[PDB]
Amino acid sequence: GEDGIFLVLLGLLMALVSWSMDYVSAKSLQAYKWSYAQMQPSLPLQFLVWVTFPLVLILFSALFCHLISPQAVGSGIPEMKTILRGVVLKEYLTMKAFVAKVVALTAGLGSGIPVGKEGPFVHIASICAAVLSKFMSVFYYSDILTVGCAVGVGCCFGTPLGGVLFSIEVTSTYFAVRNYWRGFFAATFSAFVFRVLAVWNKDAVTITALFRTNFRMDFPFDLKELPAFAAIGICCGLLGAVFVYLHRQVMLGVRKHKALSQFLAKHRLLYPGIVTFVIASFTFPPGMGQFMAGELMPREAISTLFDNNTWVKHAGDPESLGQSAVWIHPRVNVVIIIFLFFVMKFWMSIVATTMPIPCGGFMPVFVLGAAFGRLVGEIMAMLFPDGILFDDIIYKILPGGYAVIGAAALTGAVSHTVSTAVICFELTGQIAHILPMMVAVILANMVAQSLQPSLYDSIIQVKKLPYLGWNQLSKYTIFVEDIMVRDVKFVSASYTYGELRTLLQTTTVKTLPLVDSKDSMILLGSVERSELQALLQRHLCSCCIDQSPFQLVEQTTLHKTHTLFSLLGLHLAYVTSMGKLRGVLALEELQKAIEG
Amino acid sequence: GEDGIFLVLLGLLMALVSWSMDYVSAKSLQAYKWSYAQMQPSLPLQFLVWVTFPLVLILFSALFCHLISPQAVGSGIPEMKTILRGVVLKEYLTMKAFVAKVVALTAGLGSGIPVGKEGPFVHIASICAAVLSKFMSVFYYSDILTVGCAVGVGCCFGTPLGGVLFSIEVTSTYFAVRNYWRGFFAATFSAFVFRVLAVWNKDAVTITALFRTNFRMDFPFDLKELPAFAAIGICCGLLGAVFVYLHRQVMLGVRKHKALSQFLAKHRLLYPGIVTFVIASFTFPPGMGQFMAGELMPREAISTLFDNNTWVKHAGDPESLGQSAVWIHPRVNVVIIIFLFFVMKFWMSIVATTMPIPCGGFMPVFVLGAAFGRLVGEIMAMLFPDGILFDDIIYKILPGGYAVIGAAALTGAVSHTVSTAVICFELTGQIAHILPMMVAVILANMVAQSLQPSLYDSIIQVKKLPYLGWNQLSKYTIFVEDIMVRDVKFVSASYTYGELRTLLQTTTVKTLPLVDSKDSMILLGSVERSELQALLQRHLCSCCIDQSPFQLVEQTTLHKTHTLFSLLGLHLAYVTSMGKLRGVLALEELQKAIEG
Repeated sequence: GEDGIFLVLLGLLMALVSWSMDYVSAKSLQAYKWSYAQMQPSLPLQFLVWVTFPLVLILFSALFCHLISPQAVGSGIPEMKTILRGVVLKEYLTMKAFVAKVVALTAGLGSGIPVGKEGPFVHIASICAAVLSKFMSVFYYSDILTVGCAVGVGCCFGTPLGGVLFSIEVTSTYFAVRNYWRGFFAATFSAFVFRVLAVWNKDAVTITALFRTNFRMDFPFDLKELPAFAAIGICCGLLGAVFVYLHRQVMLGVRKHKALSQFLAKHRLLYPGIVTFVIASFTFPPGMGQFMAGELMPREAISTLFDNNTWVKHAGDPESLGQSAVWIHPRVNVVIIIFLFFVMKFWMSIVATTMPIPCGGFMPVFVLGAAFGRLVGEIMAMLFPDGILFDDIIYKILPGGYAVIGAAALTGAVSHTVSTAVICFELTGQIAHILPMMVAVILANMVAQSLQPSLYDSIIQVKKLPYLGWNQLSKYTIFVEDIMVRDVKFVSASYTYGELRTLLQTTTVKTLPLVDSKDSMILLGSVERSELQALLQRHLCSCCIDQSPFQLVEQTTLHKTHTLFSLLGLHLAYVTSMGKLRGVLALEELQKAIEG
Repeated sequence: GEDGIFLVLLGLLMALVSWSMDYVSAKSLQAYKWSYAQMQPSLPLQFLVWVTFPLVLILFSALFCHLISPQAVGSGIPEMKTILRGVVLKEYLTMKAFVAKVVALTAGLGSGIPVGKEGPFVHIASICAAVLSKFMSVFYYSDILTVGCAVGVGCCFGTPLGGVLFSIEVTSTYFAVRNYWRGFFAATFSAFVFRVLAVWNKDAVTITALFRTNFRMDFPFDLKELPAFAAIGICCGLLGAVFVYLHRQVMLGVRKHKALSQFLAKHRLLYPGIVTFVIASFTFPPGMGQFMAGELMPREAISTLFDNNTWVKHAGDPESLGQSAVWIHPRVNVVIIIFLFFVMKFWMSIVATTMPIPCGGFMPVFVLGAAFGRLVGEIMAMLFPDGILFDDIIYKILPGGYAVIGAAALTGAVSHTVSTAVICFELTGQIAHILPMMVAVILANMVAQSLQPSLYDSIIQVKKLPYLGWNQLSKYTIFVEDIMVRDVKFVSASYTYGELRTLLQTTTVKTLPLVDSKDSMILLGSVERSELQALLQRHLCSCCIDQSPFQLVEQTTLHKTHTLFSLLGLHLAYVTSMGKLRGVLALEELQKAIEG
């Protein structure tokens, strides 16, 4: 209701901020291409500007990463999926950090270097959600965490139901549908605002999602090349494994050597920019875009890449098409230019996400999948150059569907989900090839499930955050008798002023275990420290007893122990026998155990 | 993996059965229209056949409802959502019943009378799921229930993600995403099989969902009639309330009078058919389709209803269009013919679902919403007959989007969900007007949430099944001390043969509470009866002790009590103090309490 109005103000602010970032991004970027062209074409000096623009943007981004952000380097979703798995970091929910990240993401988004977008944007959206939740509704915790994740991604791209499905469908175990309904309303009106502000101010036409891909939708598929999609299962799954292996091969390479650590404490800013420099050394278009078309910044790159005609036959014409004119070298076959383009993007994208940046994990993967798709579509167009006939309708084949299905497939492979296909077609604007793209997506997903772990789980693995569960453990003999902590704090009401002051001076935690007597040992409840503080001071100048909801039977199986703490989403365990409290089991202590 | 292969065999069988039912349905239906036409047009005798065909189909359906089905009358989803809420009915999971329902549903689907499809089909799909789960995987319970619901609806219409979202998003509280992944793979390959079998055998073209609705997708909306959608919020919500009130007005009318009860035991078959007769008395086309076009069986009715041109201007032509030629009376304005058509469908649809039939709750609602949509689209076309201009593109307006958004809206209003819009556009084949249809859907959903309860919740309310929870109860003083049952069964190991035989002869339940001694009263575990039976007989001719997972603190708040039994999905409670077992709280006993 009016918590929906709370949420709609949230989406209103985020859409104003997104309009700001891509507005200034597009203006700066076209100003780059504008001044770059319009000074003069001299191959030493255009080389000079071709070096000096990415490095100055990376200097702004890396300075803002270093100096202003004390902890927000390498930000994204896996820390907050660790937060909803339990590890709360309220200091990492600092208001000062939000503005400290986002414009650097603008530097990342306004850059022609491949960055992600969504991940840390989801993170700061949930940050802003939590802070305005502190500010509004005075003007339930992991509920707010989960809804913040949902509102963040569905409010990112105006794609509501893929946002909320991507928030729930992996980054949880169970989920309450009330919050589904709430955050879905938030995501839908937030989706609404993103396009209409583009119409009240400076205009897109009416209602593209972003990418109207005008296909014929008349005899679309057909049913003869579908087993070729089987290849786009298996091969894609093949390549999918390679990223995680090499990501591990670089994350260890992040932290293997003491030399660069010493030099990082000595001088941190130099290393990213220079290797930015050297990948810029492979980007200059009359230098190297003669064979790759590297002067394709990714948004218009994928828009020209979803061109619904065969480029081998349009290699037959010198026609000024749209931006796809960049896809012609006059001597080299374009399968080769796509081949080298993708492989250089392969080793460029991992180094791009390597350096210390808040990185979303989706768009360069989308470009790479779409690249592989139009690759195989153009070569199957080469394999059957004819295409087909039918009854007063000559229908020859077309490669655009291959591009959009691969751009679904590979990010499904990275992300271990199904929501990539929904956001894929929800941004595509047509949903023709939906069942073949879903089958190939699930083929690659189960190959990935077979071979390699998740992206973000490997990320928190290298960052070493303790899982936060672990499941499917059939122990021979494992019992929590060697495990429980026998440290118990205790307060009595018949303790008077001095005893209760001593208990204040000995204890630190927010709420406290109550038993009757330490000899009886039986757990009774939990009490706030500060209420006792209140009673002492404001009597010197209403005794309510709340109940303990849980108890650990001391031979609980490790499957069910994991399951109980998972589905409660709770921290601690008071372990009794016969009611008499015997031990304390902590969440992190269970993780340190269940490491094996 | 291979449980996916288990599931893919499930979807394979269901798609063969669906092809069978709509194949024979379409052949019988066109054979009806064929012989009906081709005998002769004499207005007494075509009246004779116009009576005698629906009544003979209803005789087959009602005889199969009465004689063969002992319990499957009035079947659907709310009994199985009551099952996953707890009320297990294994006898209602009888194999003999599955074939006992489905062909009658064929009689329902092959009928020109409005029936639903999905509900009891989901029910029998989960029936077949459970029985083959008994048969396969020798060749975890509510997991199988939930996945059976998901596989059933996503395997119904080839619309996987709307199926699994409609299975989870209301008909649960929490849900495990592993089963999401499993059933989603099942639903997607099941979706795949439904269309390709139509291509290996007798053909649709390639890959319609069902309904390719060829819109221009070029300046689609625009942004001027969108506040008219506000009306399609509020008015739709208005009408939404009316169904539940009148549904209650007829379900009480189902069971208010002893006269028809006596006559039902006397002779049950006569009543439905005759009122079928009298609604047939309003259907005969040169009788009454002169003003309504009642000779529109619903599938082709909605296909002709999504015609992308203005029928008021095409009231200007005598053109042989497609089936929309039926939309012309030569003297009466077509807004009037749509007006009377809808209102007669209003009082026809409730009587259609009234009589004792396994009824899905979606398609006649879809027709009615689509009717109201093309109504308001044609009258706004009448309000602005001009439509608009733009830069070398004359774009006049079109009513088809209004039809598809209302066919989303009203079934969202009935079903209290958001999944109606996904299955709406997933069968529509284009997703142009997606954000306006989602906003209007959520507008009507919150109006419905404000005013009237759910459909199926009102259904089980009238059928009086005990909820199975109830939430948001802030008690003054309610405590389970007046509540717990002090009947305890007990077995000891040091009981020998005669004592354990007496315990067999006194007890009946599947597993049993173990304490140490009845004087100690402390609950220890639970033991199978039959294992004791085994020990007695196969020693006459390995003692393992399993643990009790739960204990009820005797002052537990009613919110949290409801919450604990809800999220466990479990039946009983052993209520102890100091470990010593004191009482037993049952699920149905809690429901009998929480009635207030």
